[PDB]
Amino acid sequence: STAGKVIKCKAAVLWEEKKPFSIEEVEVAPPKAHEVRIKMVATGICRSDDHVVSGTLVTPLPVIAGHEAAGIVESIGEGVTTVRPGDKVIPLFTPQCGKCRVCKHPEGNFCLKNDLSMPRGTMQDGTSRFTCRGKPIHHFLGTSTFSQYTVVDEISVAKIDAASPLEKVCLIGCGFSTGYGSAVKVAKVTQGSTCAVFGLGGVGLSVIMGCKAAGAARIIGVDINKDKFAKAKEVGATECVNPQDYKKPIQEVLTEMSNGGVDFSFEVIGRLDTMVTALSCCQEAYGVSVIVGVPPDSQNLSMNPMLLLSGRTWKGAIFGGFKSKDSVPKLVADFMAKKFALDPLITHVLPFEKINEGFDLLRSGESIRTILTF
Amino acid sequence: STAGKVIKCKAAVLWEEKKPFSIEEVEVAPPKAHEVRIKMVATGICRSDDHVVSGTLVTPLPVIAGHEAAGIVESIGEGVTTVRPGDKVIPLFTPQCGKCRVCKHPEGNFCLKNDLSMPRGTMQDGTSRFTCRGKPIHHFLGTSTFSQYTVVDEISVAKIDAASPLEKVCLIGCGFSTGYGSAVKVAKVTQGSTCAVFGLGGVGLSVIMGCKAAGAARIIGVDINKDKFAKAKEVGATECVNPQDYKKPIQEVLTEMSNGGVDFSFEVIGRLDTMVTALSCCQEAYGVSVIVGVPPDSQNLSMNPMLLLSGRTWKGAIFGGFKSKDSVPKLVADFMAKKFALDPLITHVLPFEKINEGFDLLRSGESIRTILTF
Ligand SMILES: Nc1ncnc2c1ncn2[C@@H]1O[C@H](COP(=O)(O)OP(=O)(O)OC[C@H]2O[C@@H](O)[C@H](O)[C@@H]2O)[C@@H](O)[C@H]1O
Ligand SMILES: Nc1ncnc2c1ncn2[C@@H]1O[C@H](COP(=O)(O)OP(=O)(O)OC[C@H]2O[C@@H](O)[C@H](O)[C@@H]2O)[C@@H](O)[C@H]1O
Ligand SMILES: [Zn+2]
Ligand SMILES: [Zn+2]
Ligand SMILES: [Zn+2]
Ligand SMILES: [Zn+2]
Repeated sequence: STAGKVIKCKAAVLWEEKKPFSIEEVEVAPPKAHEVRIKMVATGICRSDDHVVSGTLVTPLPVIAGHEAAGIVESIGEGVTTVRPGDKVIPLFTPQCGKCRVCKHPEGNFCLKNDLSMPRGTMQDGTSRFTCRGKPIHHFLGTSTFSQYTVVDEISVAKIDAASPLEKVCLIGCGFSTGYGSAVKVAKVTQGSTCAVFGLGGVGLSVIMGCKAAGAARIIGVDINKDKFAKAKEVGATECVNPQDYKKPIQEVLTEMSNGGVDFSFEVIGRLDTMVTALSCCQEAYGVSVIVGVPPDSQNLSMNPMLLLSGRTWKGAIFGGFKSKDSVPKLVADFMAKKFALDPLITHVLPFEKINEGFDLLRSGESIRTILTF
Repeated sequence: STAGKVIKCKAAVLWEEKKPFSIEEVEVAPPKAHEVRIKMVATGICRSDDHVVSGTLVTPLPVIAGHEAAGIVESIGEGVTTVRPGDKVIPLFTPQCGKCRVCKHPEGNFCLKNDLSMPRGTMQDGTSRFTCRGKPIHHFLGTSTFSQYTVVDEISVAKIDAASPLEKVCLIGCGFSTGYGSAVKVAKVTQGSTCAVFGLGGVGLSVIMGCKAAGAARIIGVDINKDKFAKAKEVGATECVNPQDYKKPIQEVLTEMSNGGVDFSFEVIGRLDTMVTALSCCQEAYGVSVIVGVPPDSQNLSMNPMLLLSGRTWKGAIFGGFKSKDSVPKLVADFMAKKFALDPLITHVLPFEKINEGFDLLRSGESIRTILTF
């Protein structure tokens, strides 16, 4: 029907920092070589999208944001082989080009073609496929999922099982994989181990599920909001601790409770102080602490390097350490085989045109995850 | 001859902080159960011994310091099985009790019976075996090797090959193993990789040798003293860089030279700023930076956690990550089989009674390592 033609559809456009998203009629050019055009079925609202709004995550404006989605391939440009029209897909904010020294490395996943480091707001060829009233609109992280239709480079899209439910599995595009991979791929949580998870929003819940899939014996959820504990326990936390209940510092409580420190700690709040507390509460000799997110305007933290010298390991990663194009389809296969449950993460579902309401829910802390549906 | 009796010999005693060592006549009690008395053959002067002098490394005084040595077993207390009189040995400042949760762990080596964390200056049973004119003298790290004879717990001593030359292999007790293990056990340097080593004193040379044994392709030595480069190249550095030669920051030079950052960086200066530079110069996606020493009075460092979020790993360790009682005898076997060379590390050899001269050489930077011989 619409292959090789411009498509007019609606998108949420951010014209300037600190303003609401405007629903606009936009033109979406046909995909050029190695590009795929996708019809969006559902998209998650993530913190990172809010950082674009606030000017924290610097990216050229005006922009169509959104990076956590699923959809259906509408058409493919010249020389696309990995996907076909009608295939279900997940766009990847971390590409997997397969060629660079990161993609060749057994451990790396932060592909050198990413648009995160020095953002240009373009496709890989350096132009945009979006216009609004003749004016070009930037892409975001080579995904731009706040549009009924989007164009993405083939290196940034993963084919998933034909029978997948898209309203759930869009979370595999960011929040779930980030948390789950942090435990299963970055930390390599072992059977029988003790884990502590600082922050019980969506990504901390996903870390907990990863710790549980890896066979942790004890998983201690830490959060200053007691309302988060009920869901943390439902997905696998064996205990929950609220640092405001104590007279002593939380790392001293966690070191007492785990008889000398936890095997794996995970920082998923994004706060400087809690990064350092998380490192300290892991066992001095062989503890691993993983930093799951960092706000993109963070200052320096302050840390005594003696924490590392006994044998601790501090690490970070993007997208849970997963090589994106390889892993996403296998995570979706595991969901289809019922190995984990995404529904506890989904607290609100809104139609796309209520995007600004979605962001309010995110800003206020009522939501674990809001999904927008098209 | 002297088994089961007190032995009168000479030791170097530190009576107060910031004063020279006094050579004193001391009494060395016979070993009680699971203790070994050793006749010292040679002992290294290490930085850590100077930190005791300066009051940086807090330990009870008066004390017999020294922890890097080799010697010959003079007698064994009740229930010692791992060693016999006449066996060549290396005392271990990191014990290996075999029982605790660290010794049971495949990765840990900082045994919970160490005397480094909360120092008591005693044997494991809580008393001393040294007196000077009726006054008790503390032990240091359960070793105290600045004495013609010392008593150490069996968990702190390793039996080595009978044919070993003790004047060389005493370095296996601290400096060499720390550097070499940092590359071979903590970083797990891989074949073909690029490594950067900040600091080309004794331990940095040992890191270089570890990188070379592991098959690194390029090993970049970094040091502000150009006189260190000649030996760094002799043991395996492929290139040497002096940061004072440049107008730009060293991590930017190292990132240019290695086409996007090194695989493994090692900080072996002990300085805060250079810890952070070392982390930054490793590849963002899969780089590993290892902190080899920390001065025991270090302040906090200041660091942007964004360095970790792309995929870098920061780690530290004591004694090169090696389980001490298992590893020392195999390192000595490798020396005996000619797999590495300790002689480039040994720049000065002094008789024990010139200990204060040894420390001057260490304080001035003339020495790579001074060995004291008895
Ligand atoms: N000092 C604190 N100690 C413990 N918990 C805290 C503290 N301050 C805030 N929190 C809790 O941290 C949690 C933050 O959760 P969300 O804001 O829902 O965030 P989520 O989508 O999970 O991710 C937050 C962001 O931080 C990054 O580490 C992570 O990758 C993500 O980008 C909340 O449950 C909040 O109560
Ligand atoms: N800013 C700098 N940049 C690079 N090199 C430096 C700098 N400042 C000092 N150095 C160099 O660092 C080296 C320190 O070497 P030594 O003092 O001989 O120390 P060594 O016995 O090898 O160990 C020093 C201590 O630091 C710890 O990391 C290590 O484990 C040991 O405890 C010297 O070669 C010195 O020139
Ligand atoms: Zn790549
Ligand atoms: Zn996200
Ligand atoms: Zn032990
Ligand atoms: Zn030492």
